[PDB]
Amino acid sequence: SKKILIVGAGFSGAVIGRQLAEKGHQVHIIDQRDHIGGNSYDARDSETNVMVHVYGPHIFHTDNETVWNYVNKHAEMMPYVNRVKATVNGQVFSLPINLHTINQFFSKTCSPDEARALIAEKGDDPQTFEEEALRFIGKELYEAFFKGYTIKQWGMQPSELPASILKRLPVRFNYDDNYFNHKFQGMPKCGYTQMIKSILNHENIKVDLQREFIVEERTHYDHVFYSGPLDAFYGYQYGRLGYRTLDFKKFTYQGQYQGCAVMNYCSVDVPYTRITEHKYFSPWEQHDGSVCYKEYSRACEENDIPYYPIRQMGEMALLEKYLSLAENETNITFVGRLGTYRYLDMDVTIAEALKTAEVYLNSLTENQPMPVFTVSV
Ligand SMILES: Cc1cc2nc3c(=O)[nH]c(=O)nc-3n(C[C@H](O)[C@H](O)[C@H](O)COP(=O)(O)OP(=O)(O)OC[C@H]3O[C@@H](n4cnc5c(N)ncnc54)[C@H](O)[C@@H]3O)c2cc1C
Repeated sequence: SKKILIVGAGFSGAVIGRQLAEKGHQVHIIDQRDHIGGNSYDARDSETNVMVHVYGPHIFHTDNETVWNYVNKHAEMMPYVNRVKATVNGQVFSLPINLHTINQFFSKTCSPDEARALIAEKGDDPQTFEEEALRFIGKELYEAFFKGYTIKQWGMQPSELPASILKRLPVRFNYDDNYFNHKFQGMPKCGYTQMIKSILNHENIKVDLQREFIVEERTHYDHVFYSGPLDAFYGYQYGRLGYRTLDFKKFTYQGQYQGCAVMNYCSVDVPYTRITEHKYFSPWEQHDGSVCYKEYSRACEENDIPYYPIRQMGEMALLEKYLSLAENETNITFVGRLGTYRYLDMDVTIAEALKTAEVYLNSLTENQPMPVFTVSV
């Protein structure tokens, strides 16, 4: 029976914790926040009865059946297919770019094959160096849907990012407006917080909230699983890792503010990146009042929640410093979106957390040392 400290009550910590707890280990899970869930956390607005996704829209989607089966054990999963609109050029469009977006954009009536001909004769360019340089789609579409969105979202010009990150033509030549191509797509009936609470619901798990990790503690345990920022663990001794932060400005509207869950504003002339109307993530509930967030993207200064990691040369170079400090550590595994500096989806989080616990469990049945990283960086 091993004594485990987990730093974080998000999917990583909850899922590693419950796998271990079930093989009889004594798991202690701590979180600096006053609530479990991590960034997947949702709460019901008190004035409105609206399930608010507190750290932004969280839509569940996976091609992994084992991950799907696992979340259904812990929540009632509701069919929910996310559909995004975008406002730009004084018009409202379906996202991703599809047959309707094209026909509406160019005031046309193209069939799919006619639209393929349009996009080819609208594309521009020998050997492409920039993301700006992807005239897959041409100038009007790059500018409408891609340029101002990158500037607001990444605080960068698309001529500044590499040609990668846009591997394929970003258009779908039919009227399917599902945003996500994943096989399994749903929404927990009662939210992610109730889901993760269920996950944490084992006698071998003790949860302590409003509690920050303190390094000296590490010596009271057989192993630590750490889902906190990898640079923060080292006190940012080499400097902070590049992140974008988000500000959410909350407002309550009486009625329906926008008529969909998520509306993107592609233009630089709109300072928020998108508006989320949370009641739309629970279509099986009726709400008179509505909680909405205007979302603002910005450089992660000090005291900000890290959201989206910027991952270019400068950052990876700085990461490499922490990476070789860390690969020298003896009884710790860094896991999750922050412990590893990657953007991970919820389903990919749980996947990696089931595998992490499985690796650790194996390491005991055997002879063998538990690695500091369970996935490559
Ligand atoms: C804006 C945004 C929107 C997203 N929407 C989707 C979506 O629609 N679909 C999808 O699949 N995924 C979505 N995600 C991804 C999802 O949020 C992540 O997969 C999930 O947050 C991973 O959780 P985690 O357990 O690995 O880490 P986290 O959720 O960040 O949890 C880490 C926990 O560690 C705690 N912590 C950190 N350091 C310490 C410390 N030193 N001491 C104590 N506690 C500490 C924090 O308080 C936090 O609660 C989104 C991500 C972002 C940023």
